[PDB]
Amino acid sequence: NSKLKQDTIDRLTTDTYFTEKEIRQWHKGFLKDCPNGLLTEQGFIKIYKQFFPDGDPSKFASLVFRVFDENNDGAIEFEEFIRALSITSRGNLDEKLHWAFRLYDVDNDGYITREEMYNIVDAIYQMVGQNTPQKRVDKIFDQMDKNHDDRLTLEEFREGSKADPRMVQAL
Amino acid sequence: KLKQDTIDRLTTDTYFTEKEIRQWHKGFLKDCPNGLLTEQGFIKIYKQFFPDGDPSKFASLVFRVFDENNDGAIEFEEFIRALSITSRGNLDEKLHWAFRLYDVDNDGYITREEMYNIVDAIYQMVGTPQKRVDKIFDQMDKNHDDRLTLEEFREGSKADPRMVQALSL
Ligand SMILES: [Ca+2]
Ligand SMILES: [Ca+2]
Ligand SMILES: [Ca+2]
Ligand SMILES: [Ca+2]
Ligand SMILES: [Ca+2]
Ligand SMILES: [Ca+2]
Repeated sequence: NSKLKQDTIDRLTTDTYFTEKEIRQWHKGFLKDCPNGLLTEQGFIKIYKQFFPDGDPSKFASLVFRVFDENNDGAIEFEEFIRALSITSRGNLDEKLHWAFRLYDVDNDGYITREEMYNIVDAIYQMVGQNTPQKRVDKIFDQMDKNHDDRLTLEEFREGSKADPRMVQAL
Repeated sequence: KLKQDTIDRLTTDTYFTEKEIRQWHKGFLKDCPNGLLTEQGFIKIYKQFFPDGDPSKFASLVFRVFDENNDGAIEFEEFIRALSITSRGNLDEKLHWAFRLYDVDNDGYITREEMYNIVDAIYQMVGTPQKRVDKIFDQMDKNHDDRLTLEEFREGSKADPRMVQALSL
């Protein structure tokens, strides 16, 4: 059933930054675009092509699709689409870096490895054209990997990702 | 002067860690022996970020929102609470802070002159100008009374990010 149910709205308004009025209007758009209520991977990548016309965004969009597809059934339902957008577009910085941690930790083992990291950084370079991804990976691990075990925990990744505020740096 | 008393209120109310708070305190004291950051000291900070311009006007407006107690100085606790919001807050929290920045007389409404003043201050730091503002202002201005409530400013900003972003600096 493709109808937005009230029980979906109640969990969404409880967990997300959106109001019911926003959810119901977003839902009419989502339905227009996705008549059976399911956003597919091809459809998702197509959105990334719109945002990034002059690279190949497909690798990165596939990685993001999998994080949006929380129940791993190969589709993004509406509730999934909204939960993800709430965090990324209205979340505080910790909520966003936690979502981003899930993006990198592709096997969900609780760590970002050097390989998982190279893979994201390579996907982003493919999405926008212009020294190597390998050098960026070494640099991130140099600052962020405090116990030198070639992996990043959520705390290391989140705290490393969090810059000192510009004003603090200035002092 | 780091009352552990203070660190607790700070970790409880901000997105900062004890570690972070204790470290940055050291930087604060080095800069302001007093424990008190003055307005012209604050301006110097922005001048590091924006060397081409004159940042005095923007920094002054910002300075007043940091200085929650209206006593003319930014104490460490004021400094970290303002920073927690602008550097780590959610969209609503940032939007509320931007509203205090735009609302220069703190009357709970933003006027069109108030918006001109902040945009002009940005142009001075960073660099027709009214009309642009006049149009955004006019879109946000839902019941058309020529003043923006917070609600009007928030929702207006979920469509018109440019005013808040500008605050970003
Ligand atoms: Ca799914
Ligand atoms: Ca992993
Ligand atoms: Ca590690
Ligand atoms: Ca004060
Ligand atoms: Ca006002
Ligand atoms: Ca109005």
